[PDB]
Amino acid sequence: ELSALVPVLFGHAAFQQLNAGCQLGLFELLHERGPLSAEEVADALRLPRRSADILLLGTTALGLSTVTDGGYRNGAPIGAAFRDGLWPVLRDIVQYQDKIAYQPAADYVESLRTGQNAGIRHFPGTTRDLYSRLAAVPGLEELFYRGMHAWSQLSNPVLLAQPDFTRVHRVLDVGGGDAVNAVALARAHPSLRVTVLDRPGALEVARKTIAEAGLEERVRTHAADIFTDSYPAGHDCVLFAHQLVIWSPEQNLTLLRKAYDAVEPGGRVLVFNAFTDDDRTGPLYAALDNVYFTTLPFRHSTIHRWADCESWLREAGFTDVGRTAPPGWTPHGVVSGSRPR
Amino acid sequence: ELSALVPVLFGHAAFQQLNAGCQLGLFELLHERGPLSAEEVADALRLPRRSADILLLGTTALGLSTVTDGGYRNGAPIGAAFRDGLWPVLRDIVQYQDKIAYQPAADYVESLRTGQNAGIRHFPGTTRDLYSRLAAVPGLEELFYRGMHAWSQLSNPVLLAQPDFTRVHRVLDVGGGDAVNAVALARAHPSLRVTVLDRPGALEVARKTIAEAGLEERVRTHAADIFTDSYPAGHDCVLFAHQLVIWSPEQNLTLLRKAYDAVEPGGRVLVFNAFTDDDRTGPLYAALDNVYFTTLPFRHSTIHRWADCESWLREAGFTDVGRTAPPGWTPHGVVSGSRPR
Repeated sequence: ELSALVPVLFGHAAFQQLNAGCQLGLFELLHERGPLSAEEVADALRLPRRSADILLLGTTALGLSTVTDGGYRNGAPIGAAFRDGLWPVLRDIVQYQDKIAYQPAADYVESLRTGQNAGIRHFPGTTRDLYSRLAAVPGLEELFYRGMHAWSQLSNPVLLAQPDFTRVHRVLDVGGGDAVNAVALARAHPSLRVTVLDRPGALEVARKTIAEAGLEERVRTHAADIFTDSYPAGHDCVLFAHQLVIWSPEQNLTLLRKAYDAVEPGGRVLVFNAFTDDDRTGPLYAALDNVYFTTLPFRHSTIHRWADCESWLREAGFTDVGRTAPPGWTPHGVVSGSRPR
Repeated sequence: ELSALVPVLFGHAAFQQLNAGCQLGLFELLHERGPLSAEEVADALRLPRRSADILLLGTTALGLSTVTDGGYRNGAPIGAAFRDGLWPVLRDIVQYQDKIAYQPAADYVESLRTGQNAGIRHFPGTTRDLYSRLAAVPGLEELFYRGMHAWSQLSNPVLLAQPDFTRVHRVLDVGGGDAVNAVALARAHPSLRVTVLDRPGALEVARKTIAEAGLEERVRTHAADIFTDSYPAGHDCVLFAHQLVIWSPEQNLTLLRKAYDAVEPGGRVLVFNAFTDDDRTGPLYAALDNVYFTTLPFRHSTIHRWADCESWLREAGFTDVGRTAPPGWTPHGVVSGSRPR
């Protein structure tokens, strides 16, 4: 019936239950101190009993907590987040939704209409990019980067698990930025060598990320503009991590053809980012995440379908083009291809 | 796994998909014009194609719309809302969540802490009730009442379906206000007679609601304060519709004992409102609806469990105490009892 409307019609409230449990330390409480009674919870969090009962009904109905014989535990998802070392990441991301995303999401309608970021009315400035606007509010700059680091840390396992890194030798990371993915990649695969190709400005951060990891031997940098300049030869594999999502389809063909001439015959290209399902029915994560991308940043980020991306690789001349859609909950994956010999 | 986090972590966005489809007329469009292609939708709504694709992915992932061979229909829930004549009610309620509830919900945390309505910071005033604060913003007064009328219209069927109204003769509606429930009740049950017991102020609205329906014969009014004054005798059944939810448990016992002395032996008391499940695990509607009740109004509304209410009826001397929990999606029901002979 209409029951499916409930988590949507009250969706903003559903979020607030998670937001609250995070800010008031409920989930951490239930993690450290096992089963606790409503009254024990109410005490530990210094909340009016009425308030605690309400919060606990919220969190329990959502499956964020369970209640057995008067005692409250974390539910399956929150339980798992702790077990897998994800809690600080999940807490930080929820804090991001609270302080950055929540209020501007109310400008989705106007953003869809005007095709611009209508939500930026909540962050007055004269400049034309999100962080500068955010930096005008004390606290938000720091949170913005903490959030971005958290989001990345949610996805980066699926990149490292990609089987191609146990067969390629020299990887060219296009727009590799702060080398964090490059370092991680190099640690997980010791014989592998990685070149971070990016703008001079970003590479100063990259040489420090590389240095701290003491990987100055296997992880090099190469100053270039990924569009105008040409790519260094002798690379076995070309990687675009979160690159193809801000460019026009034709601009993506330019980059991929650049990957094709640069990579060695037999070589691989790997496109790693978030993908929409080909039938455009999901996945829900991507679908709901677009509200942020539609409402806040000035630059339009697009999540292309797997099939879209597969098509570009073929237009650029790659063969053995296919996809790697591994579980689980995030919509991140890899589209891949080879240059022939 | 963590998949259950998605509709919660992005819950505010999930709401925005419904909000958008309502404001831009998508669901009405898909209702009137059958299956439409993304491009046809994009055209009719005057949206950038990018915008329409995003909205449609949102709505389709949520099950609000379905897509078959390039053509979009309304999904099961939205389909049903139209079929059952509920669309204007659902549209109005969604408009309520958009303009009144959404932004203050971000003050849930502070509301739980302070036990007061922290969300009212968004509606500056010197007075101490919600509507006055809302009336200071042009448009909101009118929307507030339109919303309230819509919410009521969602629940009032479950009251009328209550079997007791085919066996009682004279009903005393305690705090019956604008007689809308009294009129409806009288129309659906022609032999029934109804007395609206309320404050003189409310009864002036009630005599007009009664008059328009030309039911001045079967629907009377009786000026009283439900706490200090006494109740008129000769009534077969005493009704509290949405009454027990703003009072302290002891204040509810006072009202119910008043119901007991006033009702005739053999008579019924009917408590009709929204109920929390006894195990406090739901229902989700009630659980998420509390964010509004915690953040905006100055008066604390409580949704008591069925068992709580059943207990009060017993403390007031009623027998044959039980509950009527009929489907479907709203948490509204009836707790009932009899005075013995």
